[PDB]
Amino acid sequence: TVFRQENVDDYYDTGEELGSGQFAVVKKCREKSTGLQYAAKFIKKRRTKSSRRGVSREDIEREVSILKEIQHPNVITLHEVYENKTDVILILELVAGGELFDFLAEKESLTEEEATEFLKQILNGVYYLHSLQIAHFDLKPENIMLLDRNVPKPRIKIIDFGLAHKIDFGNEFKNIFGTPEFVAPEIVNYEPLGLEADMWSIGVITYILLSGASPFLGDTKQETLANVSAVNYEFEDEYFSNTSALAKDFIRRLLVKDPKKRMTIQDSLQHPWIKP
Ligand SMILES: CN1CCN(c2cc(-c3ccncc3)c(Cl)nn2)CC1
Repeated sequence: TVFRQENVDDYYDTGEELGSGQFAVVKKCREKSTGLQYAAKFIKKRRTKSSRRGVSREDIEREVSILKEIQHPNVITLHEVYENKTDVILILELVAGGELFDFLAEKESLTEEEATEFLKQILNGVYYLHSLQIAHFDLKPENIMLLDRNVPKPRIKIIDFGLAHKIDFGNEFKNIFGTPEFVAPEIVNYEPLGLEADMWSIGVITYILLSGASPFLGDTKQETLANVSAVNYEFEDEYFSNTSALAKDFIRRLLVKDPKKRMTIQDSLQHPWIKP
């Protein structure tokens, strides 16, 4: 598939940088014809078929295909796509309230109500994706963005579909691997992957939201991965002494090694800690 090859600077003005990644940079932009603002994500293309730098065209096309299908309050949307010889440029919805990660750093930890306010939205977004057989594969606080961080109950959107895949056969067996602290055991062990991997990540996010601590974090990436595979985590009393047993129950049913025994997104929405 081919994208718009006109110079993006002919249609948009760019501003402040909103994010920087291994092969991507995000800049705030404004469309000249409407005055509306967006987030422009510049993704570096591979220069040769046998290169490790840049993103393969197959990977870029997959991300765009997935982004073009989604429209939900809790997920980012795609406005337009441009490309030149160096980059593919995604013009995405602007989410200007910052990362959930940064919001958490400001509060240290959240009350159960504050945590479930965010979690309900994350679950709603993931329910939408899973309904479409889309696995995100990179859920973490840095990939959750608030629309406005200065309101009592912030609205959030899931971003960064760079690792997302359609799961048409129940599982996929590809080169997929995200951030060590949030990946499921099946990712660590290079086993077939499905929608269940996202549910594990949600369990990790929940633990962090309630305690301010990462459940499997080791001193090195390899130690973290080994901890994940062994399901080496516990609820430290210092952090969870006043956390309800039902919150712990929710987490416990997500941080399960066997994906077939882990709660599904539908199960999580009906769990007594979440169900209103
Ligand atoms: C893991 N990080 C990668 C770099 N980040 C980001 C942030 C954004 C974004 C989207 C909408 N509004 C503002 C920013 C985008 Cl589009 N890509 N990566 C932040 C998360």
